Amino acid sequence: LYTANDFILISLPQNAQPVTAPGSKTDSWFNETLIGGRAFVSDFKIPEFKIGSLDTLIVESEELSKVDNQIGASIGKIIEILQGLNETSTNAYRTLPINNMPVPEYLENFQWQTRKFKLDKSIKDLITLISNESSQLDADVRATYANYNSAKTNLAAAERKKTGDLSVRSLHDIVKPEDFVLNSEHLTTVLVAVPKSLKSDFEKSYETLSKNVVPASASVIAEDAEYVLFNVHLFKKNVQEFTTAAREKKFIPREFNYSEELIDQLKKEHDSAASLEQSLRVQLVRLAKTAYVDVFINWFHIKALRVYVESVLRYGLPPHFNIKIIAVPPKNLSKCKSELIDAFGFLGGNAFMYEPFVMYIINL
Repeated sequence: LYTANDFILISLPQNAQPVTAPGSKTDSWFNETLIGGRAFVSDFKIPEFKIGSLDTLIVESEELSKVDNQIGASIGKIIEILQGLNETSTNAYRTLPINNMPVPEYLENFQWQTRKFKLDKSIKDLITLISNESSQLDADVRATYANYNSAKTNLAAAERKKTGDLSVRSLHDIVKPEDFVLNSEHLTTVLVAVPKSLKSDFEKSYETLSKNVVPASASVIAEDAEYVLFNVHLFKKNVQEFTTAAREKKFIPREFNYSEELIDQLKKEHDSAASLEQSLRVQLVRLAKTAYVDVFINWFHIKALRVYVESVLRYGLPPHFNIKIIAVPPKNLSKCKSELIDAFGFLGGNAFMYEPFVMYIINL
């Protein structure tokens, strides 16, 4: 079960009243009449931004639409990453707290960050500044995610080496130097994975699989559900014959040339891959969480700007607007929207039955 957590940002002229409820006060209508009083409606406070030029409003509206959509896409990705790491949930509660309060509490009290994004800057310059910072945070998250994924690649490769039965699995964490004839110019050791059913066949036959097998040298050094792994000591010059003969008997010789260096480096691969994945996972969780918060705050600063520009374009100046954020109950978004349109769609002109007034839907 997926439970929608949708919000509507709406702006109206200060003196606009719902056509469907003549003689109602607009503010009480929102609380008591809209969808039978079942929405949670809050004031949404927006600064009176510095319009650089009346002529650039339409271009700012277009840019704000683009940036609103871009940051929304970025936040969606960050959330996906956190979900992939079980740092947040899917069907419900798909956010993190903002400023140590739940998203809905943050949204019921939105305040423009006047010390961060100074209100003496034009709309044009605020867009640039907020858009650039948000883009950088997105690039930062993407870079660390790519690095983490690359670490996961090395970890998965190292882990894969220790999987499978004794016919395929790496033997480096199984064998000991005592299992081998080491540092001989003429003698060596072959490891053979033998299907458990053929264990006796091997024990009976190995001493004659080639010339110069050391008699009685075979021992069982490991076993699993399907296989026994034997060592066998024999002359280096006879290893090809032994290997070919063993394979013809359905035994599986396992190439293994024992050295401290080889074993050490194979151990160091797995250890180092695990430590690297661990470190990058922690780095990624921390960065994705801090980025989520800063990006979400920035997203709502962009929405504030967008709502202001649109309200100026659609309702004119001076900027006397009644602005609200609505928490819509699950399964009631389509109805809330239609009730709002019936009540206030006149603002768009009778010919326009795009929303007919300043209204944005945010899917959280």
